Amino acid sequence: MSEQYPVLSGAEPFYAENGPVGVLLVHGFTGTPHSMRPLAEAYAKAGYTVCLPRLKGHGTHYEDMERTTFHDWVASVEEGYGWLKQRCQTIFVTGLSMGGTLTLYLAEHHPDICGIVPINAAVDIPAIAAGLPRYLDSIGSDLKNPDVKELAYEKTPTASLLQLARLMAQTKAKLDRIVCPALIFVSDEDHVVPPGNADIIFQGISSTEKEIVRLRNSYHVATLDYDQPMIIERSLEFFAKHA
Repeated sequence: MSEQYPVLSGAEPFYAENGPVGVLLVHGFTGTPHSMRPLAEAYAKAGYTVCLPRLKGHGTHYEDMERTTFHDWVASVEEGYGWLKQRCQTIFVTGLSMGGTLTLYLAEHHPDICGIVPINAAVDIPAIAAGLPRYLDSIGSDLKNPDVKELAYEKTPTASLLQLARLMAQTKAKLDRIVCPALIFVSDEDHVVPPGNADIIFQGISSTEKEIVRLRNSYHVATLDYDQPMIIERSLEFFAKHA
């Protein structure tokens, strides 16, 4: 039931108690809080209360991850949402890749969320269905800047890919439940999540305030990539406008 490996250095969750407006930040599949930490730190510095959880089975070992289901990942984010709810009158959610999937999922089940900022969020990855081994060699970090050292698992359990697929299917099916304002980031040259996902989301949600922001200087892991500053800056403008 519980993780058998210790939390990796750099993968620790981040909390900051500040003002009555809160931001939940969700990292991606096989990733860790590291991928979201510069965003989380920038938002805390700006006065927002911040919750950046570590998804169960993540930031330890891929053998731990293999033992989890998507319900465990949903639970980590529901717990972080709960933490903010006990402290904040206004709550926004943002996330990278599956973190974006989970941002959408949370907004589909909680109408009180005041806005979402999905970043290369994933609701359909046809490569999963197309593609044996218990663990796949993880693909290198899809980052335009080669100097960044993303903290992510070096192997991906195939059983976990199935979990990701089911989560995405449920999330995609319920997109029309979302009505809160949406700021949707997409890397034109995302080599992991097809960029058309941004439009599945834009068209699928029922929100009246929505836009897509195309990032032209980043690959998949945009939160750590050259476009990081713009992600942070526009996200802060978004939070202020809707708080």
